[PDB]
Amino acid sequence: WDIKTSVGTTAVMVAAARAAETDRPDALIRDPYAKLLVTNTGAGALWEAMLDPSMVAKVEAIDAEAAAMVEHMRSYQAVRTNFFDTYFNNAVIDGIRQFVILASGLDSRAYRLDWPTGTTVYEIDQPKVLAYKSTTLAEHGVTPTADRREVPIDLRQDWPPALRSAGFDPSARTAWLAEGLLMYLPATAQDGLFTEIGGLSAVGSRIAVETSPLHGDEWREQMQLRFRRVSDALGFEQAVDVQELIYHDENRAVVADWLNRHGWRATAQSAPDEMRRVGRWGDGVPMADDKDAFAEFVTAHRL
Repeated sequence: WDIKTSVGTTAVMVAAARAAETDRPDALIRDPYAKLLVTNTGAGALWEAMLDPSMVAKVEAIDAEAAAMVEHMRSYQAVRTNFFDTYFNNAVIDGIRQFVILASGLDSRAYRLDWPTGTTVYEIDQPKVLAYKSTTLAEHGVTPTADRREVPIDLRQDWPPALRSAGFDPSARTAWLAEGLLMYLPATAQDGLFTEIGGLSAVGSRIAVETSPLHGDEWREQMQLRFRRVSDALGFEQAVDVQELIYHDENRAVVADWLNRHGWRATAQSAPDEMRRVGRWGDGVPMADDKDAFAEFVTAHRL
């Protein structure tokens, strides 16, 4: 692969999760391109084997608790993807034609969703990662289903100027997306992010965001010990590496509250409520009754 960053590993682990849901007869979501994106890394073999539905029983024989986290991730990623897909579909139906995916990673929406002509989808993320995604797909004969414009820059760097020279039109309504991002930014970087987003946002722009959970790093500690127990058990040569939330005990604005104080109307749907509505929630997970252990999904329109 030769992408060895943390965005790299996480990108692979969540794509692995989507691929595993995808091959199922009643998939909650289907990403035809996850499996390919993972394979061509070389570094996902392990996630593939752990998350494969046909392995449920071998995994369970190892540890019933890790068994439940493996399940929880499969379900979580499916439900997350489902939610944001729905959000992107509603923007479309309500007439929105400009779309920015932040830290786009190996997200493949620009290629798999159905977009009306005249739609533009800007992808912002790291040079290498974007190159990797588009070369791979390009080569397997996969073409965007929208006018996909790469903005190759680090999210913690000066990205507004490069979004604009990619053609972004700050006066069209925009549907912004930030999945798998906030837990990993320091808190001021969060405020800076929404400030920069607000400034580029025309009346009626929407934003969807996964938020960082208060107790999110306790739960990271568990994925680690569990997932390590499982690949040790599975004979996988190479140590699991779950991205740490290093800024976890920095003082963080509550995201809806913050948007509502800055020109948006926002709502939070907590991940557990969302997983419950679609029937994918296990009371048998660890930290089940730590509401604060899980992200919220936050939606807002620009006033």
